[PDB]
Amino acid sequence: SECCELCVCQKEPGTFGALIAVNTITAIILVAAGAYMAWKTAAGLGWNTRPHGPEGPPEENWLSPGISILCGVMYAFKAIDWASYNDTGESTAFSLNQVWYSDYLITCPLLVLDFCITVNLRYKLVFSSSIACLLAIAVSTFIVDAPYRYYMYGIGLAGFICAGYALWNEINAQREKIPDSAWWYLSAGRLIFFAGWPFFPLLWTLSFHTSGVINEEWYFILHAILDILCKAVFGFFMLGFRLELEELDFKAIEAEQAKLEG
Amino acid sequence: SECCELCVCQKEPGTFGALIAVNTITAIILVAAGAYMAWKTAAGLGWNTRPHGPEGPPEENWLSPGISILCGVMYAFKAIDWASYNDTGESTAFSLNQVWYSDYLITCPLLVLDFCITVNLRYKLVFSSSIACLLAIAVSTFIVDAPYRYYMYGIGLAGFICAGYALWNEINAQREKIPDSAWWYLSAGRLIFFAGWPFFPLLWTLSFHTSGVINEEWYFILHAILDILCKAVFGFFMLGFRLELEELDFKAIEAEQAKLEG
Amino acid sequence: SECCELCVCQKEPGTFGALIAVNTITAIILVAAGAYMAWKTAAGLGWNTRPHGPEGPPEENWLSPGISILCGVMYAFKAIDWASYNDTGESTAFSLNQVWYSDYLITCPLLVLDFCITVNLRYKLVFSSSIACLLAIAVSTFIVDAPYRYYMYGIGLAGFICAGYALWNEINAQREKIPDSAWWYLSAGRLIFFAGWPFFPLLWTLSFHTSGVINEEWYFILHAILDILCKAVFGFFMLGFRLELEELDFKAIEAEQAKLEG
Ligand SMILES: *C/C=C(C)/C=C/C=C(C)/C=C/C1=C(C)CCCC1(C)C
Ligand SMILES: *C/C=C(C)/C=C/C=C(C)/C=C/C1=C(C)CCCC1(C)C
Ligand SMILES: *C/C=C(C)/C=C/C=C(C)/C=C/C1=C(C)CCCC1(C)C
Ligand SMILES: [K+]
Ligand SMILES: [K+]
Ligand SMILES: [K+]
Ligand SMILES: [K+]
Ligand SMILES: [K+]
Ligand SMILES: [K+]
Ligand SMILES: [K+]
Ligand SMILES: [K+]
Ligand SMILES: [K+]
Ligand SMILES: [K+]
Ligand SMILES: [K+]
Ligand SMILES: [K+]
Ligand SMILES: [K+]
Ligand SMILES: [K+]
Ligand SMILES: [K+]
Repeated sequence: SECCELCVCQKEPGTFGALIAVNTITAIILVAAGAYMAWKTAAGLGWNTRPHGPEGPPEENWLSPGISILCGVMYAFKAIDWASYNDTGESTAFSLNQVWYSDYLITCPLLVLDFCITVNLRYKLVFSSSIACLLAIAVSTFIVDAPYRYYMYGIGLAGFICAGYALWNEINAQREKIPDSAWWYLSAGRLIFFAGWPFFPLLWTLSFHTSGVINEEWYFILHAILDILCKAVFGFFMLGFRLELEELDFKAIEAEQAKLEG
Repeated sequence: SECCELCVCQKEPGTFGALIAVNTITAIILVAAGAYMAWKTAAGLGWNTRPHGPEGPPEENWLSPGISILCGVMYAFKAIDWASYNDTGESTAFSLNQVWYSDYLITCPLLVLDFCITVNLRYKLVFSSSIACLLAIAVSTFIVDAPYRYYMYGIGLAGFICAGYALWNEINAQREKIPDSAWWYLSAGRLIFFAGWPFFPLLWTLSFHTSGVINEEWYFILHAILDILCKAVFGFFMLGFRLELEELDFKAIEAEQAKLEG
Repeated sequence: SECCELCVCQKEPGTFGALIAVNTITAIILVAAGAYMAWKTAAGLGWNTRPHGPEGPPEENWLSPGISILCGVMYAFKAIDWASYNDTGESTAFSLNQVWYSDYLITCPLLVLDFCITVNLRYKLVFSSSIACLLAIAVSTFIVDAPYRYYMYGIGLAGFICAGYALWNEINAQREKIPDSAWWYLSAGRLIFFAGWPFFPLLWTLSFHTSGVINEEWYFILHAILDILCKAVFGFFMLGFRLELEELDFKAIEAEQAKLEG
């Protein structure tokens, strides 16, 4: 039928509790992580919350909490949607669970931008737009029928590997500048970027529409954990990196000022 | 049926004259207001149209006329759409009247940005993106079915109140800088922002889909007046503010130059 | 029926080879042109590929290759879509051939921006957003029914003529600055802009939905050539302009440095 054997549209009303629970929990996690990040950025500069200043926190210091909070709002909307599936058995009109990877568009162009701004990686906009385009091909690979979904997957994967290589090069060409104390958080966010991301593309090969190992319910459940790790946990490592840099900057400024007085 | 009792889809062909008229009138108003604003910005700097310069009017001086003109084009498209409802009785393919608050997305992210640029309010992009996201929840609250539209409304209203509080704080933390002559126009645009906006959210509670006091025809008619007051009249007050600032700046420059010669 | 007499939906499975071929060829052309442009921008500054520097190529030097490559990816997706029409006889779920001029949105706001950045034309964002809005009216004129498609066409054409006039003025008010060596490429990209663009609007008058001279198959075939000329060939002239400017800049810097040493 319209709903494939392994879809959430074949599940009966009353059997969606797991999905609502997972999505509410992830909404809370993402929103609260983003709220901690927001508090940390507002409260102060470095690890010891040094008073910001007249201009306040930079506007890019809000990109990171921003994504986490927005993804949490998205997940709350998804859980509201899943609750309609539990009752009415037929979703909402505004369902963020209908189009797969449609929310990942926004989130990704915002995260790659974050990384590229914080680490001062070059071609910030280039990278961010490339990822938006590769995550538009991702949506397509879920909607487009069999033979052509694999052709589209090929294009998307080629570009993903190309952009990944270029990104790797950029981070490794900024390693010299990045202090060793701040590199821990960077390498952790990179690890999240090079392992965690390829996971999204490989889970495709075992998905409900491709193979059929993971049914749509469980695919959705797994993409929630992956979002906690991207979005939320990526931002906590990037928040850490930022704070380390800002504490080291405070230290450097204070030392420069000591030498200025002396 | 698909069309609720109090909808424009239940109205017979030939009974849409009022809607076409209102929407054409508002199109004219918004476009002409934006054109006056455009002329004023191009012609000169302050109230006495002081010759601009080599670079010309700043690109942000076009955000304000821009929105008004675009909303007027939107309303012209809406009136064309309403004319098809008057004749064919079944709308156009490209109807800006189908999805409610879908046009408000663009207009709002552009207006909050305007305010934040002109008054130099901090977190410009943050505020603008927050409003875009809260006006995406607004569209949802019109499409999503009963129980879940109120859950979504709750999220939207929470964020609206949060962003409103934050905005209020920002404007009041910039009051010291803003000259008293320019504050008149600011307080008027703020009044339009804190009263006029909450009106949009309260009319929801009495709308065709929520309660049923205001049928979709009249809801549409009221949202046209509200757009004249937001968009058009908001920009005339903001244009006024800008011009006041620019005239005071011209005065300050001329005084500084007199002291430079002396 | 839903498909008009002169549409690609009336063509039988197996008769789409021409469309696939044209769209694959254009995909290759656009991608390869954009890749040459990308190589040229990365490799060096001017015509003689002068080593760039620490910061590398400006982020706007990627807007031009970018569009060409993205339009090539779009056309590859279109050819994949056309192959489904050749086999299944009913398109893909993600068809870039469904909505007419929907891809032109992105491409156009990116190209006008390019021109305005490279030639330092004023009102860059204004122009780019105007074109995005006029190319949203373009999509409408393909979907909206008879009487109202001509009303929308009128609005779109009025704005197109207005924006065209304003653009002409801007380029002619920057002619004095632009060196004569670089003007060749500029006038060629302008020629592509003032002739080539009006072609898009005039082909509308003879299209499958308006008149019926050009059926949708051949309209699609012609819009592919027009994209090679816009996108691809526009960027090769703009790449040329950029390179000329950069070689002249290198020359000027080297002369200034000779005088600095002397
Ligand atoms: C926070 C959101 C994330 C990390 C989403 C990432 C999405 C991708 C890395 C998409 C990957 C792809 C697919 C699974 C579909 C098409 C092929 C790829 C590789 C672009
Ligand atoms: C110029 C356009 C304007 C002023 C539109 C504003 C729209 C809102 C303030 C939306 C308000 C909300 C709803 C009516 C729906 C969801 C809840 C709110 C408060 C976000
Ligand atoms: C690279 C993409 C290009 C050059 C697309 C350009 C599209 C236009 C110039 C659209 C023109 C118009 C229509 C054919 C429909 C509505 C009326 C116009 C003039 C805006
Ligand atoms: K901070
Ligand atoms: K950042
Ligand atoms: K998300
Ligand atoms: K989804
Ligand atoms: K994050
Ligand atoms: K002005
Ligand atoms: K402004
Ligand atoms: K509007
Ligand atoms: K509407
Ligand atoms: K306005
Ligand atoms: K270059
Ligand atoms: K450029
Ligand atoms: K294209
Ligand atoms: K098309
Ligand atoms: K190009």
